[PDB]
Amino acid sequence: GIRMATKIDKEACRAAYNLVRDDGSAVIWVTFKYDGSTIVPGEQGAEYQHFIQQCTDDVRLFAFVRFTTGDAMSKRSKFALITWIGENVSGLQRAKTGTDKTLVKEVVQNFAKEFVISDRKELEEDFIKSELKKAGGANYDAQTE
Repeated sequence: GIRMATKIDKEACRAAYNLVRDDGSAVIWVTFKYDGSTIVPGEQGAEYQHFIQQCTDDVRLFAFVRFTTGDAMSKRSKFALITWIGENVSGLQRAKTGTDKTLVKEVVQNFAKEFVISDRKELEEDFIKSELKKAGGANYDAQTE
């Protein structure tokens, strides 16, 4: 039947993870694809304009992106596990995604939070910055200097 005996290609996914993890890697975004019963590496890049193009219709995709946030007297950086699920994909597939987030999360343990997107307007990095600030944390105080 269908038993919970799924996997991840930790070494192939670690390869792209290792790059995106570095603040000096020109590659800032990677995608994680699926095969047989495992998560696998996908495309990679440095510019998010091409990310927009790559979001397809019914296929469910995941991404790992290095994202700079956290405001202090020193830089901070994060990673955002993104899940693409269009409105066309039936819930039976979303059920896999719902029990597969744990799998890719075992690779992507080096992260800050995850995000879920289904529309191009929802995919745009501009409001995602402030959304990641809200979901991140904030402060507004400036004295004792």
